[PDB]
Amino acid sequence: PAMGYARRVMDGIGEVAVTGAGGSVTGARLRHQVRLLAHALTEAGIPPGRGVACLHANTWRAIALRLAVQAIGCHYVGLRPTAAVTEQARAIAAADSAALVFEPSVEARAADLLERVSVPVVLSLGPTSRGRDILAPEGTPLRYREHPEGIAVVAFTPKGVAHSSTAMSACVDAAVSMYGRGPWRFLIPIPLSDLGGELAQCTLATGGTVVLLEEFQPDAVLEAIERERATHVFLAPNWLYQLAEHPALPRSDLSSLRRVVYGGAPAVPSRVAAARERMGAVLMQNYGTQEAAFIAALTPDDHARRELLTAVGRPLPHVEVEIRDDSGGTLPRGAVGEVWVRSPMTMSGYWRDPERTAQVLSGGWLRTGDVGTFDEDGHLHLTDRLQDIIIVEAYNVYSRRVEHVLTEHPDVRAAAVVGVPDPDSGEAVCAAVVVADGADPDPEHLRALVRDHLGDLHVPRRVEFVRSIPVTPAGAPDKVKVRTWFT
Ligand SMILES: Nc1ncnc2c1ncn2[C@@H]1O[C@H](COP(=O)(O)O)[C@@H](O)[C@H]1O
Ligand SMILES: CC(=O)c1nc(C(=O)O)cc2c1[nH]c1ccccc12
Repeated sequence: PAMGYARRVMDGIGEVAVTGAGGSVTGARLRHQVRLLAHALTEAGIPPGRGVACLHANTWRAIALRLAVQAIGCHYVGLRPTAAVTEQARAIAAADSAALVFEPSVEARAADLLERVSVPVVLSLGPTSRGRDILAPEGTPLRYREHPEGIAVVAFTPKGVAHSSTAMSACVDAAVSMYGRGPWRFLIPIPLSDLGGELAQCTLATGGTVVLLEEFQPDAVLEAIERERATHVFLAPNWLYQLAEHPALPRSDLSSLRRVVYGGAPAVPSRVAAARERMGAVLMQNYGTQEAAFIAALTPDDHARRELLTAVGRPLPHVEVEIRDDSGGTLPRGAVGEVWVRSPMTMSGYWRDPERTAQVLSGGWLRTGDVGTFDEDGHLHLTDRLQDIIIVEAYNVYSRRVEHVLTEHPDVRAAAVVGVPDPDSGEAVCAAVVVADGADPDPEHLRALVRDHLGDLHVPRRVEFVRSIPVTPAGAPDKVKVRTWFT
């Protein structure tokens, strides 16, 4: 039964559920808020099959809102803060949203959205101009309903990834396997609209406490870990580096930390290495996709082998991984090919688009869109996203391999390598490179470094020094923006 997930989370909630800016929130108080928000969403006439789009910041009420939406047998649709109004609006429509719930603090964006798409019901967590306040019940208990098709979440890329309640329950099990037994004091500075939100549920479910920050500032995270004696934190890779390289870090007390988790985007091995030294044996990397959820983790002990700094780790329990050719046949250990995944955590499919779902799923296996290989010890190494491979006359140049080499140089902090088409080379390799502090390395040294380590075909023809590598909304390297610089 689909309602089993929301109950699992609800059943877990301990003494203190959330801490943040304004102090603490007891389990009691959080439970209450779920019941309340649940009743209110039910009353507003939102039916089970349909989606509840949610626009909010990282607030404790937003944790309750998700859980309520899911308990009343609807699918949660977290509108990403960094997404454009046009992308967000497409999401509300395509997810079959019966409602837009929003926080007063983002009424501007709510208004903007409503001028672009129409939604039966419009509610808000507090008094607002453009919507009906929901925070306005007896000894009323939480009254669950079942989603017709068992969907807990729909989350967008522009496809809507539909995740089952079963899958989200499996993620709790995964979380425990990666992060330890509870309770956790888990610091979440990433948006609750996506993975942050699932981490919060995993945290509650295991009887721990969520610690919220609105955005990421290195000092803030450092104070928070010490003040709240946090055990866990999830950072984007860039944030890891900022935190590890911060001057206060050795002055600070982070003895509470059992896990500093990072992932979501490819990591810079040398910068990771540095973090593993500066922070303790607490570093853990996580690899997932929107479609696959969790796939693999690299443990703190894995981080103490330099060989493994180019890896994502061993697959998690119940996660089967296969490396495959263009044909579709299984390759041996050490071979490079497409990463395919079978697991309990994989998507059900792309919402109301089986055309696209079918080019991605095949026999229970999910094509992640990544390319990689396994080592002697069974750690997966990603050589590239499929889009990002550079082909030259029947040879694959994996852009991430070139970046690793470039970035090993002491004067290079970051690198994005792309192809542009060339009649005489097939594609010509190009590198945007971010230089250290106030260094001035020699393009030719970098070219040479690449040539010594990989070979002639890998050596970037052009090398542009840039102040930073542009990111996507999601915070991944925008290698399409970079491709354009060199055309
Ligand atoms: N730990 C990691 N190392 C390398 N790439 C990663 C990691 N975690 C996530 N990713 C990338 O994020 C991609 C998908 O992100 P998304 O488009 O948001 O699903 C994956 O296909 C990976 O290439
Ligand atoms: C494990 C991880 O870092 C991760 N990454 C992504 C990504 O999009 O890059 C997505 C997910 C990740 N973990 C998840 C768990 C449940 C659902 C989705 C995800």
